[PDB]
Amino acid sequence: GMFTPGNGPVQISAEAIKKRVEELGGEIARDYQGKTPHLICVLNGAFIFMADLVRAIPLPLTMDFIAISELLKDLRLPIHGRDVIVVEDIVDTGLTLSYLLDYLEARKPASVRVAALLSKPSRRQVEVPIHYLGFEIEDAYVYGYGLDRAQFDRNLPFITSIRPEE
Amino acid sequence: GMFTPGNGPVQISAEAIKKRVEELGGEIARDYQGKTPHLICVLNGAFIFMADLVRAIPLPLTMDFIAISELLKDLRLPIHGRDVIVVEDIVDTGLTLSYLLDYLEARKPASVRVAALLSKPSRRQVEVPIHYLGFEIEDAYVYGYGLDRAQFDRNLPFITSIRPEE
Repeated sequence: GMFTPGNGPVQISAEAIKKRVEELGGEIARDYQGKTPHLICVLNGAFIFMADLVRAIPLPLTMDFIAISELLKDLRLPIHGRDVIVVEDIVDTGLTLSYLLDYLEARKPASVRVAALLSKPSRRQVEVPIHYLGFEIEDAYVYGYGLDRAQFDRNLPFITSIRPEE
Repeated sequence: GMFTPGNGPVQISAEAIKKRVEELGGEIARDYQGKTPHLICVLNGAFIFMADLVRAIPLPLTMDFIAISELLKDLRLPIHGRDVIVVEDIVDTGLTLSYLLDYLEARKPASVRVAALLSKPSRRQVEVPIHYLGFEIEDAYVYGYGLDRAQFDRNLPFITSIRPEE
């Protein structure tokens, strides 16, 4: 053991995350009963959230991975006519998600909903929907659970943060 | 709940996987004490193994994702001079891993070791090393825990399989 949280104001334990992710998985399973969703993980930050979330959705489903920052990595599976669920790590300005939604809508999916681990509503620059949200937080420098701190710390099992000064 | 195992000969519970992944994470943490590994997840199949494994390695580390089947997705972070750890879902023929190793060695990393969830040694067509292995199995059609069955079932929290006939 060596996992150490930062001194920032945002702190979410692995247990709190686990419980919240299972609740979200449950809601998705419920809302999509009778359907076969297609989950798209936004790399790299959402990969752990994606891994825990899919295991909490008892439904037949497919998935894909996309990297955006400008489309870094493209989709491989069709989305036309599919019930798509975008899986985001964090939504702050909403600029990236807005682009992604327009990009997906262009292919005419049957529907699209968004699942996001974190949301910083005070940073919104554009209106974007979040149907399944893990936690709403203040605008602090957060990391862990897939999110990085200069490429490091994505392996922290919890979400933590640092102070503005540091 | 609705997760159902196939009728195949290979069956590995979520609990067995969890325990094994924590043991592997422990070994890596031990072997790499004093170092900063760079873990490369082979998409799409190894993403869940990757998520659980990194959370079991109490060390500062970075990561990247690559998709190969022909390089489908390329690396973004440098590996030259880095202690690299390839994270594979399954090694059967060893052809794909062999290519990947040659591709990485070309960039002159400080070192390279391989972590793989599953291994089907009876399918080997070329010699490749596996330093951290989850489980060795027979040549059965396996899926779950990130591995797909025609794009479906990657969300199963356990590893299961089907019979040759089906």
